[PDB]
Amino acid sequence: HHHHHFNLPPGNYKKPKLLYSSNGGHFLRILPDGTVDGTRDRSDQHIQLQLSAESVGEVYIKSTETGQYLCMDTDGLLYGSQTPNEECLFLERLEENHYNTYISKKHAEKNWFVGLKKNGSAKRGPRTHYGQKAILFLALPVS
Repeated sequence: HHHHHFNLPPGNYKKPKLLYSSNGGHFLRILPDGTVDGTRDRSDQHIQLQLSAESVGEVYIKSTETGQYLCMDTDGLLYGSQTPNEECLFLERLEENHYNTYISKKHAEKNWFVGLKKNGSAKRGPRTHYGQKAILFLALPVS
């Protein structure tokens, strides 16, 4: 019993990626202090992310520079943590036949997405929904 479709994006997790927001052109960033935002600075050391699978279509998203995992708490706020738990698994799905989206597995029934606003701020889960621009990502090679 899923609450979501199962169209998966092409590709694999062999190499690190930049998660590029086509909304405002920011890369997803996990800062050393555990806060999460976006930056247009392609040379930023905290935007290189290693994704890895749990079950098919499930991913962890980890900062290569600090070892922090992307997590979403019970208010729907993104944060970084050294310790991955159930709050740090996302359903990776194809969207609009092209982009990646990342839904909180823990809060999947709420349709809470990872998202980045045009101003480079992270969205909060309850302020996201299908059909928004801020939830659409591309996973770009770092090299």
